[PDB]
Amino acid sequence: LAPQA
Amino acid sequence: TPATSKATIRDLNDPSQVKTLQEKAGKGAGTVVAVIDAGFDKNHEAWRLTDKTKARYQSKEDLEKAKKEHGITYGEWVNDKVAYYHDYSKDGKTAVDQEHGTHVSGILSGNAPSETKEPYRLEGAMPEAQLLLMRVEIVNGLADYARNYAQAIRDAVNLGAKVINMSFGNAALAYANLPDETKKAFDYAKSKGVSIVTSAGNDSSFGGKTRLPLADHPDYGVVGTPAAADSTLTVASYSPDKQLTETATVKTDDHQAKEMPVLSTNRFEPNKAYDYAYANRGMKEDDFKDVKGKIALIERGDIDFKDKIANAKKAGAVGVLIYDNQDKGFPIELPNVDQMPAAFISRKDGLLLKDNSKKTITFNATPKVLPTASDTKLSRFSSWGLTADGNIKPDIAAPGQDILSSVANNKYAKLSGTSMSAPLVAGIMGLLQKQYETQYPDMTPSERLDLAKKVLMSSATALYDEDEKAYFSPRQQGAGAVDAKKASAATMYVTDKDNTSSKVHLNNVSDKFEVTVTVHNKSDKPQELYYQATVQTDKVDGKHFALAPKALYETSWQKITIPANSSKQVTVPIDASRFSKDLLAQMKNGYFLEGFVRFKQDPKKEELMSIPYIGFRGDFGNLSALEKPIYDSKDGSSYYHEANSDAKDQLDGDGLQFYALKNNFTALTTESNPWTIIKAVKEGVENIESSEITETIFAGTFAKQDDDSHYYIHRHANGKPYAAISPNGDGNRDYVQFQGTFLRNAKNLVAEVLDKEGNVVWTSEVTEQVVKNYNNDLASTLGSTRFEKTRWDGKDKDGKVVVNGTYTYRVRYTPISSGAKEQHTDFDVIVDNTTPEVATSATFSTEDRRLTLASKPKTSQPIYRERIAYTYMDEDPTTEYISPNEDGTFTLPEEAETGTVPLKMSDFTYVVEDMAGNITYTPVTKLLEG
Ligand SMILES: [Ca+2]
Ligand code: NA
Repeated sequence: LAPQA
Repeated sequence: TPATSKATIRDLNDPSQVKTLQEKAGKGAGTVVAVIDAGFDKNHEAWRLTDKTKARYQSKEDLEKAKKEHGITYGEWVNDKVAYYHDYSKDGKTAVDQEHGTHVSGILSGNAPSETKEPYRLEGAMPEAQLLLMRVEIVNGLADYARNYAQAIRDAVNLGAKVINMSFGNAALAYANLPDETKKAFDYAKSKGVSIVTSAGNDSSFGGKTRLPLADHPDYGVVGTPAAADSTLTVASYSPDKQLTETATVKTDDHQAKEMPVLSTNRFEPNKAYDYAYANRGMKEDDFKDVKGKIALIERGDIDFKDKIANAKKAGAVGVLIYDNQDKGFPIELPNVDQMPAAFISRKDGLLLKDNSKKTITFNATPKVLPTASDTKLSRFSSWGLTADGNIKPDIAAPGQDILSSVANNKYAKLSGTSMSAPLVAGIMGLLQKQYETQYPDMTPSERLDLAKKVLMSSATALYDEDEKAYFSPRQQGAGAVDAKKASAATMYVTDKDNTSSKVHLNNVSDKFEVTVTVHNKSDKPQELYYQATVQTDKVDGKHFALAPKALYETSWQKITIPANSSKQVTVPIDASRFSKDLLAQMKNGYFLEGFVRFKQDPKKEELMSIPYIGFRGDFGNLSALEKPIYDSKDGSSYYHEANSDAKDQLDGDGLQFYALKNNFTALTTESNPWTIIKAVKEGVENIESSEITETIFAGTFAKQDDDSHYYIHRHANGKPYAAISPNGDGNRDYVQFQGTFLRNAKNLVAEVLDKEGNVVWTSEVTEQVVKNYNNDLASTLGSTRFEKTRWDGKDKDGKVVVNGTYTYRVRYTPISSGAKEQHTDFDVIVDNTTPEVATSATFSTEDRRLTLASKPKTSQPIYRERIAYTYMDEDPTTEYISPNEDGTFTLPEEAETGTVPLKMSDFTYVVEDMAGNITYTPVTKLLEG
């Protein structure tokens, strides 16, 4: 869900 | 000393002003609310009532009586707070996740006691209501999923729920495709005055959170179902300008103590003075030179967070501070890498720490309310409208960044998402419905619900983008940010001309149009208001929508007096003709003309009401649903596929990839089958022996005779791709199959073949529902879709192979929009089954190892490859190829490096292939002995 980068 | 009484989170941070509404309408005692989600911790300390004697269900016996009344023979009482639990998806093999549903439920109705380990008590919006907890999860398809939560809705209504929160959804799905049972459940809830609140979704726009959609393609909404149902209240996520946050403290050069927000994964030691060191973006080991024993301070960018965190641990860091590379960004929850403490901070705070002298930082144990780096700003992840059918969603916005609530195993955590926004609005809706039972007692429940939704949307505050100097688009924020104080105080609301909703849909517009709204006054005295409309569109950066608003102009303030207990219409003329040239230069297929009609008691006072309007300057229903074929791209690129600039015609196939994240574009697929595998299936080899494999490739692509591991597009003189099949059952270029990158949803996708003489010779089975390719990610959807129903094997209606010639492979599909014309994309496909006529005799020259053929090959389609293979055993079986010399002969070698192994004459095979895949293979021995 959250940005990985 | 009496027992310690802790403050609640809302006592310190209440961005939506829930306390004002609670002062008017209570905290939920005697009321029941329902949460439909994926799983719950039913034993959480947050599930408690202050006075169970006021509850609707005082015991398991009261609940079973209600069940018997409605014929419900499943589900159970749990405790005084959780009056009902049922799992509607028990046939699922996967384990139950309890985090997300517990978190949502805590926002709606958590009621943690002062005995909690937390510094501040979680007290949800309706902390004294009882909960019905309903588990639903996908098990056997999306239709069955909808049938299951339709039953949960109906059970919730019949067990007395006043509001139902659904913090889940599936992106881009159309309302019309829901089962009738599901549509009837929504209507049943509305007929009983039961509110249903849905999350907008966390899918940003078409392309996802790492991309911007293309300015040529304005229908970039990704809101799905259940949110797309008109009767629900769909909630987007934004960040307020302040938030209760954990903090860290640093001594600066000219401000002594300086507190900054941190968002931590795992735990730093509170009140411990850590040292830190700058480590660039954490990409090289040299970055972590002075990091041993300290906190690595790392800038966002280039590599993944988990990579930066692991690299810091490798160099002996005790923790990680990662600061944003965006200005006014949002806190991002960092991944847990082997328990490593890691905190995210803003760019301003990161740059401050970088240039700070005393590089020592201390984490504080008590959270406090600090300004947010983002200021008031809509969440980047929040799903944009419009719905598949083109209706206006979301409806409203609520805080959804880093919300602290209950999770599994009696714990608490912060989470971001529209799933956190929705239960806050659900709680506000429930309390406003309670207020209206006293304020409007002669209405029915359904009339009170309809009023509450209109007041919530009207009284919501249109959020303003300070950087762009315009209001955030209604397709992103709906009717504004919810405000429980304004909503509780409201005696007026505003709707469209037909009194159906607090939003105005204008469908297609020209540059001149009118916005008509009705102002409803429910008070005993006449009221005078000033109104004005904003006129705005999308901001555009180069070829992309910026996902930001562009102000065009605002109308002049006008006046209206609404008599008591009555309503009046007003009409605002809009004329954007002077902008059309510049806007059409940016958005050539049309653009939205949208805004808000804003109402005030006096032009210098604060906004009292606001209603959004949306129109499309163009023909929205007939926007192209399909991205043009990759073959028609000048630079070789597409939305999800970047080309090799030094080779724009290169187009490699699937290869040995496991996932299909590469090559997502519109094209035709086929298969390449080497001659060795064709032979092994003629002879009957069980499990294949050879070094070559069958590969899925794109039609119209061909390797070079001097193999280099790449395929390339070939085209006719006119420019179309050279697509050709040889339907002879050998698996080499036998078929074509449609692969599509859909920019919009579509229905009734079907492939047909035309003989270019005026007849349809074949028609595929129909694919009824097509969903837009709104991302290119395994966690959501891939950037293109392969449609197996469109596979054409070269046969006709009756089942006979069609004759040699060129045909039209036609793919038809229709957009979801009402009255949309059918669209289609055509491919020229050659059929040719003519076997190559190769030479049957050959003489060999022992002097120079040159093999002379008796005749040159004869093929119907142009020659693809003339080669001589040789298979040798290398460390147990490789196969390489030889190209013909310029005089026609082939030079055969005597060995082959691996070591070095000799080559017998029995190892060579003459292989001839045409551009349709027709192939002949003959051992060179049979050529010599003949
Ligand atoms: Ca074939
Ligand atoms: Na509003």
